Amino acid sequence: VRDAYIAKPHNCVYECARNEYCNNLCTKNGAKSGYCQWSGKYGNGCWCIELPDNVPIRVPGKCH
Ligand SMILES: [Cl-]
Repeated sequence: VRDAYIAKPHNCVYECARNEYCNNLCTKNGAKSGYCQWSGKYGNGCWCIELPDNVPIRVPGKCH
């Protein structure tokens, strides 16, 4: 497991406005939970706590 921004295709974060939406998105994807980060490494986007290692996360580079 790891803590990170889960990615929607293709290498883009999931933009957000509330913690509840991210918590729902993160746990649907196997996380322990999640919240909206407005000023993290990629800026705005859902951040997930203890996401399974196989689920796609945002990595350096481009979002298509
Ligand atoms: Cl890791």
